[PDB]
Amino acid sequence: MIIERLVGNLRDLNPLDFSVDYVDLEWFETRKKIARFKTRQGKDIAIRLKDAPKLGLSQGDILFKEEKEIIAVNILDSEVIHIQAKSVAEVAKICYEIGNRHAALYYGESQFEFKTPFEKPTLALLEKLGVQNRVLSSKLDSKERLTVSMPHS
Amino acid sequence: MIIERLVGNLRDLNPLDFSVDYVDLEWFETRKKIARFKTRQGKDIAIRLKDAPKLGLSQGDILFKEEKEIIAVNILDSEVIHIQAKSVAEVAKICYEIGNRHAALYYGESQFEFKTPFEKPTLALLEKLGVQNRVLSSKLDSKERLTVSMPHSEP
Ligand SMILES: [Zn+2]
Repeated sequence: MIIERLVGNLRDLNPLDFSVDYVDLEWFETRKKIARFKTRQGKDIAIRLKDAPKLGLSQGDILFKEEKEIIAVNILDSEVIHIQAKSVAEVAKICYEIGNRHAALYYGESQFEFKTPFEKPTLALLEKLGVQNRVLSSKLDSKERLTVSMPHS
Repeated sequence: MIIERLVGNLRDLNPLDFSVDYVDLEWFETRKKIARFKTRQGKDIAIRLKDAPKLGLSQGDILFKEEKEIIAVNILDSEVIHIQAKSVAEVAKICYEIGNRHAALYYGESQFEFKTPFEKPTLALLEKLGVQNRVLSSKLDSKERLTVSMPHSEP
């Protein structure tokens, strides 16, 4: 197929009025800029993305749309620690710490909330900081990722 | 003289009523638990702290007090980038970025101000992120530090 740019995103429309086939990406695969995918319905579709979003493909991103037929990115659920801060200071401590670990971090709905992939040591760290948290199955959406602009590799 | 635990801190009494002699430390020396120092007046003072404060020694921490004589810690000024965030989201962004560089990071007076030692790569990153900052000669006091915990593996 060879898609070089997105068509838009399912958020723009009422999805039920369309028939939608998915490419299932794992949260860690969304920065893929050139790759072959077979869809959920078995269609082979190529990606040579000229200007990919810096952060990755997000839930809903439409790779192909013809008439009522859509092919959209879907992001698979993964085990996640949801973090709930109670102060600006604790927001800073968490983000600094998780930063020092090079672990992925995602904005939640509240600027005191975050999500990060479940790892026993991130869990242990949070417990040591006495930060309210819980483990659950959830979606890490590329548009909510915190950036790393000058990482030491 | 070998010091095993802090007596209090100068904030709790009136230093103007005492002879205070200081041990001068740079911000990056404040986490020593076992160390040898010379005070400003030339006195030798060794520390072996059974139970060091987790954040490091802070401005005014008292090593020794007897009669009207005190030996206290002084943290020297150093060149600091003061950062001024605009929102909690931006505080998260800054701390995570600085975290990934392993730069030291400290709270400022306001809950949206942070301080980080001056380093040119750190300055470039803040300019890249469009963050407000300026470079001042200023104190990084241990009790305001943000720290890094147990063991962290860096593939
Ligand atoms: Zn590192």
